[PDB]
Amino acid sequence: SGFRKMAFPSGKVEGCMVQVTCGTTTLNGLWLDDVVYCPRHVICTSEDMLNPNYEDLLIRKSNHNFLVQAGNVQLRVIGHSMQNCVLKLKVDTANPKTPKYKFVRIQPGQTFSVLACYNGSPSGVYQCAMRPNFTIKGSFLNGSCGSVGFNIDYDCVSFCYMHHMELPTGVHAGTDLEGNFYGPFVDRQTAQAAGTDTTITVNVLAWLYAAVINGDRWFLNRFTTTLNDFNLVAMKYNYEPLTQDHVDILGPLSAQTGIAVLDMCASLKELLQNGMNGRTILGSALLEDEFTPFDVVRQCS
Amino acid sequence: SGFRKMAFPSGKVEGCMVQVTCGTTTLNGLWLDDVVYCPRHVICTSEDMLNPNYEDLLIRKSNHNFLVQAGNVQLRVIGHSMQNCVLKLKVDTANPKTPKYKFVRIQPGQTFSVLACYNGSPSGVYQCAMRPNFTIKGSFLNGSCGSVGFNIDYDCVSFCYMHHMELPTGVHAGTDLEGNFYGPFVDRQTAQAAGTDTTITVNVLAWLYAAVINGDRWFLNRFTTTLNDFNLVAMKYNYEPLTQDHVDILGPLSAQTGIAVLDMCASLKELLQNGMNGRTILGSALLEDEFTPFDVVRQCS
Ligand SMILES: *[C@](O)(C(=O)NC1CC1)[C@H](CCCC)NC(=O)[C@@H]1[C@@H]2[C@H](CN1C(=O)[C@@H](NC(=O)NC1(CS(=O)(=O)C(C)(C)C)CCCCC1)C(C)(C)C)C2(C)C
Ligand SMILES: *[C@](O)(C(=O)NC1CC1)[C@H](CCCC)NC(=O)[C@@H]1[C@@H]2[C@H](CN1C(=O)[C@@H](NC(=O)NC1(CS(=O)(=O)C(C)(C)C)CCCCC1)C(C)(C)C)C2(C)C
Repeated sequence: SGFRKMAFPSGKVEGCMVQVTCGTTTLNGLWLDDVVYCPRHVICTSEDMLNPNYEDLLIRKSNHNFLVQAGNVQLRVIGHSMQNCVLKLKVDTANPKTPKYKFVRIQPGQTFSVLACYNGSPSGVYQCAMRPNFTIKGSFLNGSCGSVGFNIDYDCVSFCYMHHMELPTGVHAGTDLEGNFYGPFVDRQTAQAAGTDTTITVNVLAWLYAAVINGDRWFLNRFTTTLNDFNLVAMKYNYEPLTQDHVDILGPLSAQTGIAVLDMCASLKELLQNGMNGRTILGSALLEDEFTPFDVVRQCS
Repeated sequence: SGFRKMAFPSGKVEGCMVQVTCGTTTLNGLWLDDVVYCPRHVICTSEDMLNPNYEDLLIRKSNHNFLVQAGNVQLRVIGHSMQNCVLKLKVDTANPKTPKYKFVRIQPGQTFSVLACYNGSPSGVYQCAMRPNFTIKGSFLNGSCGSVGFNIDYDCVSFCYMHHMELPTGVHAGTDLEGNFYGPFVDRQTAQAAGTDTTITVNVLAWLYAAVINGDRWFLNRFTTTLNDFNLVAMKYNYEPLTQDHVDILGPLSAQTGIAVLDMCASLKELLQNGMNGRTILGSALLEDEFTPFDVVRQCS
C-alpha cells in the first residue's frame, strides 16, 4: 500500500529530448520523426522579448542559425516553420527512438508528468496538474524551456504540455504541442495576470478516498449533504463546483470504500470550516488537489 | 524556479525490469547482463512465509520452476543461486539494454528514486528517502516486490534498494542489490519492530534553504544558536543530532543565500517550539525532511 505522488516512466520521452541553440539562447526541443519542436522565443534576444514580431524575427533566420544536438549526434535543420508559438525545425534524420505518440490538449484539473531537462539532457521527472487558471506549479530553471508534459495511455505517449514561461507568482505556463497557450497568456515579456486560482474539488475527494483506502479515516463524519448545499460552501472557499459528472467519475472510489460521494462531501465541508485541528491526512496538514480520480485508482489497482 | 520532489529519469532502469513467476507467486526482477535479481521469497507459498527455511525450499526448486519474462521475450534460466536474501537467476540471454551500473548501499538520510513495477511492467516513478530507522515511505501494492531504487551518478546507474515487505505502520523495507536488508528486518512473516523514527535534521535545513532561494523567508529570525544548544532542542522533538559535517555539507546552500547554518538552526528551533502558526513553507504546512542538500543544490543549479 502507501500513496505517493507518482510520475509516469520517462524512458520513451528521454530518447526524444534534444538541445536547441539559436544564437545566444539554449533550451530544449522535442525530436519526433524528423521535426524538432521548441518554443518559438528561442530566436529572440533579451531585447526582442519585450515586444517581439515573431514573423519578422523568424524571417531574418536561416537554417544554419539553429544548432540542434542530441547528445553527440548533430541534426541538420533542412527547414523551419512556426505553429502558433512553437518552432518546427525539420531535420534530415528521423529519430530512431520515436515512440508511438499523440498530441492532446488536456483539461483544467487533469494531471501529467513533466520530464524536466536542461541543455537537452533530462534532469528529473515529477507529476503536475493543470490548474483551473491554466498554470502549473513545477520546477523550471533557466534552460528548462522546451521540457514537455505527457501521459502514457495504454501503449501511447500523449504529449500535452511544453514549458515556455514563469509567472510572477512562481507558477509556470506553456502551450500544447500545437503551439496554443494554456490560458490567456502570450509569449511576450509584459504584465499578464493569471486568473484567481481555485481548488480542484473532485481531486480533493479522490485524495480523501485514497486516505480512507490507506487507513486514514478520522475525518469521516456521520453526516451527508446535497450537491447544492455543498457547492455553497465550495464557492466560499474558492473550491470549483461539483457536478453529477464528478460524482459518476468517483464511482470506482466510492464503490471500493462503500462511502458515497455526498457523504465524503460532508467530511470535506467540515474540514474546510474547522480546519484539520493539528492532524494530518496521508502525511499532509493541507488538503491536496493534484490527484485525479484516475491517479488514485491507478495507484490502488 | 520552483521546488518539487523530483525523481531521476527512469529510462535506463525500465529496460531491465522483468517478470518473475515461481509457482503461484508473481513479482518483479532486475535483469542485468545475464542475471535476474529478485527477492528470494518468490519461492515461498503463503504457508512458507511464516517460518521459511530458504535453503530447503530452494533445493526443491529446479530451473523450470522459474518463468522469467521481459515483455514478450522469454528468458531461459540456466541456473539459480541465493545471495543472502535475493535470488540470482542466471539466464541464457544477456540483456542488450544493460546500462553502466554499480551496486551501492546507501546511508540513512540519503534519497533515491523508485521505479514501481507490477508484473514486470513499470508503473511509475517517485523519490524516497532511507529513514533513520531504515524504512521508506513509498507506494507498493501486491506485485510491486522486486522494484528497485536507484541513483544516477554522472553516467552510472547506482542501484541501492530492492523492495521486499510492508511494515504494520504502512512503511516499507527491503535490501540492497547484494541481498542485505536495511534495518534489523528478516524476510519472515512474524512480528518485527522498526526503530523509533527520527527527523533528518540536515535535510530539513536544506529544505529551508530551498524555501529561502524560492522567496519564502517569513521563518528567518534574527537570532542564532550553537551546535550544542540546538541539539538539545533536536532530541526533544526526535530530531537526529547536527554535526560539523552536516554544517560543511550545507556550505553551498549557506553560501548562495548568505545565511549561516547556525542562523538557520535558530529559525528551525522557533518552528519546532512554536509551530507554523497557520502559514506554509514551499506549499507545505509541515517540515519536510526528504530532500538532501544534494537534492536541493541539484534543483537550484
Ligand atoms: C526559457 O525559455 C528558458 O529556459 N530559457 C533558457 C535560456 C535560459 C525561459 C525561462 C525563464 C524562467 C526560468 N523563458 C523565458 O525567457 C520567457 C520568455 C520571455 C520571458 N520569459 C519568462 O519566463 C519571464 N516571465 C514573464 O515575462 N512572464 C510574464 C510577465 S511578468 O512576469 O508578469 C513581468 C511583467 C515580466 C514581471 C509574461 C508571460 C506570461 C506570464 C507573465 C521571466 C524571465 C521574467 C521569468 C517570454 C517570451 C515569455
Ligand atoms: C511482495 O513479495 C509482492 O509484491 N508479492 C506479489 C505476489 C503479490 C509482497 C508484498 C506485500 C505487500 C503488498 N511481500 C511479501 O509478501 C512479504 C514477504 C512475506 C510477508 N510480506 C509482507 O510484505 C507482509 N509484511 C510482514 O510480514 N511484515 C513484518 C511482520 S508484521 O507486518 O509486523 C505482522 C506481524 C505480520 C503483522 C515482517 C517483515 C518485517 C516487517 C514486519 C505483509 C503481506 C503482511 C504486508 C515476507 C517474507 C516478509
